[PDB]
Amino acid sequence: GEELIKEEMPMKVVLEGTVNGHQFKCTGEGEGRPYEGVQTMRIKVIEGGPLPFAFDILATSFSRTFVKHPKGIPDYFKQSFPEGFTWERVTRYEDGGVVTVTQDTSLQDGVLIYNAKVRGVNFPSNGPVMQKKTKGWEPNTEMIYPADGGLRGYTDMALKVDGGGHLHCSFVTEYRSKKTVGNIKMPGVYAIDHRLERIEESDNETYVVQREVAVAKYS
Repeated sequence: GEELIKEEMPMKVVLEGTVNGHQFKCTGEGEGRPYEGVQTMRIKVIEGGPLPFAFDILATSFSRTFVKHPKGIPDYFKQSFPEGFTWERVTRYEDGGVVTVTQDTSLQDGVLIYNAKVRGVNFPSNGPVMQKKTKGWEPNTEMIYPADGGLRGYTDMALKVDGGGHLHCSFVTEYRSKKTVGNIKMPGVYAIDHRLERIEESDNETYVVQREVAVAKYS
């Protein structure tokens, strides 16, 4: 399982969706160090750009294989290969926005392949998201709970608002292996510290490069 995940792995992503009825399509390519928990992705908006909403609400939909796990915490994600895993997420913003995402992760000729679909509704026209007035995500901790042969993650996350302040959002993720869980050693409860940073931007966020560092730990 893990032996297919090398110290360096490339990844490719296609993401499609609608937010408040606006349709768009993105592609991404990048690479990271799965055991060190660091990854970078270069993302192009290919259809529907420039987006009429903050790219930040898509940022967390573009990579669970690249989490540093200490010796004592089994890695559900890396053990899933070669078949990979799916994740499904619901995010709720404090000002009314709701996002649903479904994601497929597979491994094809040693490349991690991501396919994502995003549906966003009820973002307020005067809020920082539809006004494109956001400045990225604050570092956060996700709580991971084993649940029916898979994992459930919970995060309270804060989106920085340009001019100051935070927009608070919660979400719940269900991570499920495509490999039988009979051949997977399961962790108990644990936490992941995430830092998601935008390192390059161009042409009203039609080109975005973002770096994530994610480290699993005991709670």
